[PDB]
This record gives sequence, C-alpha cells and structure tokens, in this order.
Amino acid sequence: MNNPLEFKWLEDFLSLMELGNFSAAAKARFVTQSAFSRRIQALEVWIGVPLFDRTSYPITLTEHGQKFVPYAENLLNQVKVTKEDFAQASLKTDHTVRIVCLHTLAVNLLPKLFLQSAEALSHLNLSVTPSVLGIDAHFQMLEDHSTDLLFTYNISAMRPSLSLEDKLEKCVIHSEKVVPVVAPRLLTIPYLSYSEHTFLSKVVEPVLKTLPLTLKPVFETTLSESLVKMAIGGAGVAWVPMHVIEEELAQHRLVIAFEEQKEWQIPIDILCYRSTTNHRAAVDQFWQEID
Amino acid sequence: NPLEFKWLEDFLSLMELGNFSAAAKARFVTQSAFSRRIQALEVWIGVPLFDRTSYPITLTEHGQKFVPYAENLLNQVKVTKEDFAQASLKTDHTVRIVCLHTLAVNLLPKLFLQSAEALSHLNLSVTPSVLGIDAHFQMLEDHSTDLLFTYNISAMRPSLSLEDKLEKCVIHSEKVVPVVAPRLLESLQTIPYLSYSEHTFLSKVVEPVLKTLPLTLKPVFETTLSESLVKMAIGGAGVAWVPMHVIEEELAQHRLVIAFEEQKEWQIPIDILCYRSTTNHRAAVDQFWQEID
Amino acid sequence: MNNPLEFKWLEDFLSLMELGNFSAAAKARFVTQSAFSRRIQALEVWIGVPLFDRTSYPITLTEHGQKFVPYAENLLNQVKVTKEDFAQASLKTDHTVRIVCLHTLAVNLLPKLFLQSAEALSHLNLSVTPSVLGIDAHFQMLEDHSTDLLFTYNILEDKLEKCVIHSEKVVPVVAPRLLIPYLSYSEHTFLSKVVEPVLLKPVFETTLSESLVKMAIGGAGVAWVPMHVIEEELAQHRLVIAFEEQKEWQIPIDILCYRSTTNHRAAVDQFWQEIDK
Amino acid sequence: NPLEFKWLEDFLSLMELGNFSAAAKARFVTQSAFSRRIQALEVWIGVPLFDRTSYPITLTEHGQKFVPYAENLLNQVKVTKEDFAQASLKTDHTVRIVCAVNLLPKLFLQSAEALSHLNLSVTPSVLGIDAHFQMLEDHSTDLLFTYNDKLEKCVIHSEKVVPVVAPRLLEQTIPYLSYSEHTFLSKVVEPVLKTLKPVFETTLSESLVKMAIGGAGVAWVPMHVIEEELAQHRLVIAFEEQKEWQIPIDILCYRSTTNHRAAVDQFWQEID
Ligand SMILES: [Br-]
Ligand SMILES: [Br-]
Ligand SMILES: [Br-]
Ligand SMILES: [Br-]
Ligand SMILES: [Br-]
Ligand SMILES: [Br-]
Ligand SMILES: [Br-]
Ligand SMILES: [Br-]
Ligand SMILES: [Br-]
Repeated sequence: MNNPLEFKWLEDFLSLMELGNFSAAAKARFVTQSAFSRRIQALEVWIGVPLFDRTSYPITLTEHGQKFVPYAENLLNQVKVTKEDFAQASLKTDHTVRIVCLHTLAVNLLPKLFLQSAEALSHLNLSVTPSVLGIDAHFQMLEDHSTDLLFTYNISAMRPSLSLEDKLEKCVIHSEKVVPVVAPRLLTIPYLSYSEHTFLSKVVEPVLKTLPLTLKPVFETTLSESLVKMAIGGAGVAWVPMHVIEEELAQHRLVIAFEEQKEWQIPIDILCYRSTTNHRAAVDQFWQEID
Repeated sequence: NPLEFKWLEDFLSLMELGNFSAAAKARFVTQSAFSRRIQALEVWIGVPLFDRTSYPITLTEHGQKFVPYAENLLNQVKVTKEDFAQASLKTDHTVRIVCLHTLAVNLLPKLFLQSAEALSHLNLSVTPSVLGIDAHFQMLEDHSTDLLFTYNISAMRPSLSLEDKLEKCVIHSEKVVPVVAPRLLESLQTIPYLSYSEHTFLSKVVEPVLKTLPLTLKPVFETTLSESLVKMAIGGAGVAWVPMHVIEEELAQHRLVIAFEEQKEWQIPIDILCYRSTTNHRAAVDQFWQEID
Repeated sequence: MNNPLEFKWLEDFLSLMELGNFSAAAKARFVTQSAFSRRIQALEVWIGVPLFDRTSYPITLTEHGQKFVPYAENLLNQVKVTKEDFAQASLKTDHTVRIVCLHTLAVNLLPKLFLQSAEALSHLNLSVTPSVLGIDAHFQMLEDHSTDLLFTYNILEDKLEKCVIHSEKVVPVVAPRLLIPYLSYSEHTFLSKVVEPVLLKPVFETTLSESLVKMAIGGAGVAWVPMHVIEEELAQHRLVIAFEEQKEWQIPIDILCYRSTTNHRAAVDQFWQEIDK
Repeated sequence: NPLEFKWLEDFLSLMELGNFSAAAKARFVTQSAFSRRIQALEVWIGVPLFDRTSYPITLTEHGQKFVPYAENLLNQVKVTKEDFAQASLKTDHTVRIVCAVNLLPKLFLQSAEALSHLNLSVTPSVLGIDAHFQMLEDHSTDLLFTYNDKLEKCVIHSEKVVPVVAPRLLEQTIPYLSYSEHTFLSKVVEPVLKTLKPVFETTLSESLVKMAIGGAGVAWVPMHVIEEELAQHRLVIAFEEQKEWQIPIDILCYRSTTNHRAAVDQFWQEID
C-alpha cells in the first residue's frame, strides 16, 4: 500500500500544461528542473499513460493529458473546498483570538496580560490552550491560520523550522531567568526535574554537571507548575521560571538556591509569534496591545 | 558514497546561526570537524549550498532548494524511530503516571505531598497527555504506564467491559462550583462567563447543567486549563465553574467566593478516578495504589 | 510546498471512525500503533480542528469529525474514479501486448524472441517501450495493468509471476590487438550498479551496452557487456573476452520476465506460454 | 547513535535472500561485517527485525512493518542526489554529450588519435528541446546532438530516412514496423506516409532494424543506422524507384558560444 497519489502532482500537471516548458514550470513550483521532471514522471506512472509529449515544441498535452485536465482540477478543488470549509470551524466568532502557549504561560503570563489590558480587549474572546501537539505541529497551525498567536520561549528546540521563518513575525514579551528554588529548609539533595523529552530539559541539563551537588531524582514531569508545587511542599530543588514564583518568593514559601551564583540560572526570552498573512482585525487589536 | 545523517542537522544549524563557529558549538563538535562535515555534504550533493563569501553566510540558489530535502529526511528519520519506540522503565522504583494537564498540577502534587514519608522512597514520573482515554487504557494494558488519573467517563455508546484488564478506584468526589472575585459578587443580569473548550471533559459536564439555568452567560474567555479560569476569575473577568480541588487555597485566601451559595444544585458532582492494570504487579505501583484508598 | 493532504489519512480516518480504537484501527491499516496515532494527529493538524472526541471510550467523532465524513468519502471516491477512467488507457487494440524492458534487451533479445516464435505470435501486436524508470515503477505498472510484461536483469511479489528466460555472464571484452582504458556504464544505469562493485582509465561512458560494443570493436578499450549481446563478434573474432581464463572478472546475471497474476487477457497469456519454456 | 543508510540496504538484502552468506555477498562485505551491521540496525530501531528461529531468516512482525520505512528513506536519499546531480566533469578534458547509438562511436573512432586525451560522457535524453538547449547555455552539457539563440550549430551529415525490408519479401497490405506515438521519428515518418498493417511498435531504430532483418515487415530507418546491414545484403531498400518516400533529414551538433573549455573545442574542431 505505497503507490498513493500525491496531490502535489496535480498542481505540477496544471503548471506544465499552462506553461509548456519544464524549466518554467519547475520555477513556478519552487523546485529544481530535475525534481519537477521526476514528479511529472511519477504522476504518469501512477495514472498509467504519458500525459505530455516531450518531442513536440513546446511541451504539449497528449490525448491522455487532455482527458486528464478535468480530473486534476476536480480533485484539487475538492481538497481546497475541504480546507476552506473547515478553516472557519476553528472560529467560534470573528472576534475570537485563538492562542497556544506553554502551559505555564497559559496560566501565569496570558491572564496577567489580558487583565492589565482588560478595557482595551473587552470586545475580544480569548481562547487559550497549552502547547501539546509538538512545536512543528503548532507552527504549521499558525501558518495555516487555524491558530492566531503562539507564545514560546526563544530556545533552539522551540524555533520554527527554517523553511517557515520567512512567513512569521515575532516580538519579545519580556526577559526572564530560570532559577533553582527550594523551600526554606536547605542543606545529597532531592532533584525535581523536567522529563527528558520536553523543551526545558535541554535548557537545564547542561547547567547541571557544573553543579557540585549530587542530585537525587525523586520526581519528574513536563510542567513547571508541577515542579513548583513540589518545591513549595519541601520535596527538592527544581529549576523554574521566575515569573511563575513571584508571590511565592515574596511570601518566602520558596527561595532561590545559591542565590548569588548567577551561572546556575538560565536567561530566556518569552516570544509571541503570528503569521504575517493573518490580518484578522481581532488578532491585530490583540497584537497591538502586547507588543 | 554514503550520505551521512548528521550533515542534515549540520546544514540546518549553519543556515540558522549565521556562522561556522556558532553552528559548530550548536552541534557539539570542533570548529574544525564542522567545516569538514559541511564540505563533505557539499562534495556529496555536487553543488555549493552556502555562499561562504557573504557575511552573514547565506544559502545559494541550490541551498534554498535543499532546505525541504534536509527537513523531510530529518523528519522521516525521526518518525522512523518514534514509530518503533518501545515501552521503557527507568528504575524498578519508578511509578509511571499519565493524566490530563490540569490534574497534573493541582491533584497529583497534593496527593504526592500528603503521603510524602509513605511515597518518599518511590520515583514519580508524571507525563500529562491529551491522547484519549482509549490511548491511556491501551498504555495500561501494554504496561508502558502504571497509573492513569482521570475524570469519570460517560460512554457515548455501548462499549466492551474492562475489569478483566483494568482496575479502577475513586480518588476524590467533589463538586464543580461557580466562583467569582469578591468585588463582583453583588453585580450577580448578563454575566461574563469564563468557560471550558468544548472538547474537554469539564465542558461536557458543565454545559449540560448550564443550559438548565436562569442565567444569561456571555462567553468572554475559553480554555482547556482550569488553572487559567481561576486566574481570570480572581481578576474579576467573570464567573467560572471550576472543581473544588483547584481553588482550595483561593477560597482560604478569600480571593474567590462561591457564587449562588444558596443554589447547591448548580454545583455539578464529579469523581476523579485512578485506573491500573490487573496484570501489573510491581511493588512500587502497589505501594502507591495502597496509599490512595 | 509545505503541508500537503496525504491520501492515506482519509483511510486512517474512516478506519478509526468505524472501529473506535487506536490499536485496532492501526492493525487494520498495517501500521504500528504509534504510527497510526501520529498519522491521525497529522490529519487533525492539517484540517485545523479535532475530528475525534478524546474523552470518549470507544472513541467517537466530534461534530467536526461528523461533518468531515462526506469530504473524505468523496475524495477517496474521486481518486478511485480517476484510476478507473484511465485503466488500460495505453491499450490500443486487444491483440496488443505492452512490453517494458531495458534498452539493452529491446534490441539484443526481444526481436530475437519474437522472430524465434513468429508464427505462434502472428496474431499479436507488440509495443516494446524501453524504459529508464525504477524497477519499482515497472512493477507498479504491472499491478495496475498499465503494461503487460516486464523483461529485465537480475542476479508485491504475490501478485507477480516471474520466470527465468536466460542465464548469462557480464564479461570483459576487447578488440584482439590489445593486451587499461575503460568503457563504462553511466552511474545511474543498472549494469553500472552491477559491474562497479565487482571492480583503469575512463575514456567513454554511456548507458547503452551496444555503444560500449562499437567502441570496444573499434579498439578503444575494455568493456563489460552481457554475453548475448556479443555472440557474433566473438564468433568472428572482432572481440575476445579479456582474461578469459579467470572467471573472477565475470558476473553472472539472469534475464527475467515478470507478469501480474491478476492480468488474464488472452493475448498476454498466449505470449507468456511461448516464453516460459 | 546515528542511523547509517547502508543499514537499510543491508536489511533489504537479508529480507530478500533469507541467508547471511548470500546477503553479505550481495552487499560486497564480509559475512561478519554484514552481521555487525544487521545487529547495529536492530539496536538502533530498538526491536528485532529478523526472526532467527528458522532458516531462511524471515521478518518479525515489526520487521514487516519496517519494510516501507527502509524503502521510503532509501528512495528519499536517492531523490535528493538525483534532483541536484549535474556536470559530471571527471577530467579537465571530459566532454559531456547529450542526445542515437551508432552516431557517437563512429564519430569518436573516426578521429580517435586527435581525441585520444579526451574522455566522453554520452547520455541518452528525452526531456524537452527547450530543456536541453538551456543546459547547453547552463554549461551543464557541452554538446547537443539531434536531428533538425546564442548557440553555434553544425551539420553532422544530411541523410535520408528510408524504408527497409528483408530481401525474402516480394510484395497489397504489409506488416508495418513503426516508431511509437510520442517520439521524434514518429513525427517525421507518419506525416509523409499519409496500406500498412501495424505489427510491431517501439521507440528504437536499431530494434526496428532487427525485426526487419527477420522479415517481420517494413520499417523506415535512418540510413546511418543500416549502412552495414545493406552492405551485407541483409536488408534492401523497398520501393527503390519511389525516390520520394525517403524523408531527407539532418543531423546537428550544438555548443554554447560562452562554454570556453579547451576539450569541448577540440572535439568540435574534429566534428565540423
Ligand atoms: Br491512490
Ligand atoms: Br508512463
Ligand atoms: Br508541544
Ligand atoms: Br510549562
Ligand atoms: Br520511566
Ligand atoms: Br478537562
Ligand atoms: Br527494470
Ligand atoms: Br543496463
Ligand atoms: Br538517528
């Protein structure tokens, strides 16, 4: 089960039909002339007959290519209509702003931002979900406009893929440190860690061999807010972003470990991304406020 | 001649950072070896990918066409690894726990802390997950995870029975209550409503009861995260229906008040379950399970 | 070209829809459990909204999932109609046997075979298309019935009947006056992949065995070529095999015919039984 | 540890041949090297891919799931290389030629002493007229051979497409040996011809030549393809007195006027 139709071939066929020239069509499809010739060939293998005569000038349709024209458009339009009909299903209303961020930004940063701008945003219905699908999946949704903004850290692992950068705008929301914290009682030490897969594990783990203490891992999760609850409860040392523990540091239920050894801290920037082509007014009024 | 897999990330890394030195550090090799890798990649592909005489370094026309090839291969290699990855157990005193994101911050740590000296000797690994209950039941069966915490499941349609495979116990019974910031209490007309996304358990529990009500709730804000509703409600953005266990501290600090105290039947009952595999007898899992009952 | 719809997601959708269990849908789709779950997510990301209700056991459709059902069916149906409306579009007459082979075989083997059987084959028309496509493309066209027979070299398959036509060696040959300049197959060609690992100053490189031979007959250097191509020249001593005593430099090959088990047109089976021997 | 792509071909060889000695030979490594590679791939993917509990070796269930992944990954490497491949310039004196079997050898040998030091890469080609002419000015090819704007051109020779038959044939409708529908020579012959009975079809002149030598019918072929078969009385020209059913055609060579390679120019000065 692996000779499937690839829809890209349908556009390749339409482009060569219209332009009559392998070099021009490849350019219009953003691929090398060889990539493009191979794709047309793969289409012809799949449909089973040659669609183009290469011995005429310019390239023309065969008898079979003529017959195939309505089949190519028919499918291409069905995919388009499918994409368009469901593009609006994400939108409750045209004044709702769809937002994806790290869980700890969904609980600490985003409400603080709306609440501070509550009057200037009072007409907007924010819809806030945490990042859970994988960084590339969420950026694809941003580019497709099924998501309006994306709040991330400026870590390497949360960068948008290189092919996508040109299509996105980003602004900095503020700067921060990831710092180690414990409850007042302090001295081997119980370690409260990020699961090795998630984004913050890669920021913190290199810093940790510089550490002089042996670390007794007793709890790992993916969410900073979970580590914070255990650090409060006296369970170990965790690395957490500062603007997760503001009042906790004030109430002295937590305190920074080796406070004046700033190189066991990691500076990070909170980023907000949008698609340059997403011109929905509700999204624009929101972006104007936090930027 | 063999294409070398790490040339691809080598390529991506030098395309992003503008320079060899930074790219070589990002890839944890000598400035030296990085150069040699980039050169082997260019020899192999047959054309220059990088215009090296530009500062910062840019891609050639070829390098620009090369971008999707490197990403697809990288992605297809990673996808090959993840599709075949097996269940893992780090240490034999690690308890593997799966649940929704919300439960992972306001239920499990409280549970864990309340049994510290009993559970202190175990290693707890909590991976929140938006995969379905069907996915998590399957993980219990595969012993790829040990415990699942969840809100009770009303079946959409008749389903195969489970107690030949899974055991279930009740962690907590409580209510989902409407809360509001104290300043807003006397204004309670048309009320701003801080609601759950339609594809959460709590929406499917709250909205049925909410339609049966003489309120005019205008949705001003939507989320999957109970903890976000709570922040919004503290700031007076409107009324939220939230589980009691998420607001224990806010109610004690008088930063939130239950609204419509008089109408107890506007508080929606809810159970939090812990599921386990019947064929899984690890003493770490039993020590954990025997403590929550 | 960033984010294509992938046809197979449509079948993944319908299969999870009807079975309501990730593990069972995955088995039905012949993929691993985590590959299926990943593919389902790719479909939901692409469309932009969840199609399956994740709080439910068994899994059931969201309202968006319910809405999406005709879209998926109609796409799949259209792809199927496209394939149907073009099946056997290449088949001109019904007494036509469509043949694909390598260039080397289209001149040195196939004409010799039809003549050898001219009167058992007189009622047929043969279209011989020498082809450069991968063997996998040729196998797929056999399954689709886009061609009828495949002749090739050698050293899915439950729908493909094969048969050995001739066993042979690729041997180094040279004009007698010589006792080293190299006449080679271009990188991509099949015999290239065959000869080189078993292996000289390059002087001439092409795809076609018969170009090598003319150059070899002309004293231009040494070429490796299948034996059947050079039977006359060996007889007439226009070529001799080089280091003939040392079978080390000679590569055995096999000349194969494949047909699809699902193609039962008379004209093909007739051709085949004269071929099988 | 990183994936090595030669493992994927190692996997497919063992799957096809079902035996370690045979699989190692087909991959040109020692049996022990082949073994260490198979084990390294099984460690990398994390599950056993081969069922060693019998002979021939078969695939595990996961091994059978892994098959499409090996093929896909290997296809994508191969496409990556081909989509960028170009300009096979092994020597300062390599001549990359695009075009026709009998032509190039005859021409090389006709002046081998003058082109001793060169080496030729000849390639049979069916992309566009446009595409190939661009490649000449892209300097990705040095020479373009073809039948009949800053491109010098050269008459190889002007010859004639003629109909040929085995002498054994005295004769009315006739078995007709034709070029396939979408080839250049079809566009030259079928217009002139407009009773023939289709009997055999292909794209290759040399293939039609052998059918005609066996007497299977009449074919039109360029004479530079049959100069020897005529001299050997194996084919004659049909309808000799019908001198107007022979299509006159030219053979041309093209080179870019900015492609200033000495080897290219040396070849070109022998050709004209
Ligand atoms: Br298909
Ligand atoms: Br085709
Ligand atoms: Br994520
Ligand atoms: Br987080
Ligand atoms: Br673990
Ligand atoms: Br929920
Ligand atoms: Br083949
Ligand atoms: Br070959
Ligand atoms: Br890897």
